[PDB]
Amino acid sequence: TGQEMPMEMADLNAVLGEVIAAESGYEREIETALYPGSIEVKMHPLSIKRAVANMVVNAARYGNGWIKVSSGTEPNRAWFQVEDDGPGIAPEQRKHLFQPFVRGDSARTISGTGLGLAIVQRIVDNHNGMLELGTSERGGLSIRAWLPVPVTRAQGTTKEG
Ligand SMILES: Nc1ncnc2c1ncn2[C@@H]1O[C@H](COP(=O)(O)OP(=O)(O)NP(=O)(O)O)[C@@H](O)[C@H]1O
Repeated sequence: TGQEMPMEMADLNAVLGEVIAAESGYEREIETALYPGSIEVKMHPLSIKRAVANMVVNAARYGNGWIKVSSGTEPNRAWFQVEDDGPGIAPEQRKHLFQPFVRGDSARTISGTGLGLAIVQRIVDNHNGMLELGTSERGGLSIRAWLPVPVTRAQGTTKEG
């Protein structure tokens, strides 16, 4: 009990630093490398917090060679990416990785009734930024999540001549 306003203005380096101190308790070889300055995106520190955790849970339990949590940003668009060692995505699964949008006139559902815990997807989906997956030779997988910032005022230096 105590108010509950979600999706608001939050720093991406501030939310990741919270999940870092939480996921860094015993061998969670998490290499932190956030934008050394100050990010700023209106997001939900909750959903995002869970989005970074469930991401390392796959490299910590099965994986155990190296985990990496980094965050960057740009003018009118900040984002954060992760990296972990392991086998990487499969050759066939790369095509069926919880991809949204379908194309067909029939689904042919045989079974699979229960709950729908698609965490992570609704996260970047509730922000409206981006979500992509990459892998270097199925050896160095890295996640690319984006979070667009609300209108701002950043021009930079520009001489007239
Ligand atoms: N670090 C990763 N991040 C995102 N996708 C990954 C990663 N490593 C592998 N993948 C691919 O996505 C799947 C792993 O994460 P995820 O998509 O959550 O699993 P899932 O098979 O869809 N559900 P489950 O594995 O039962 O928890 C694998 O089947 C790979 O094809």
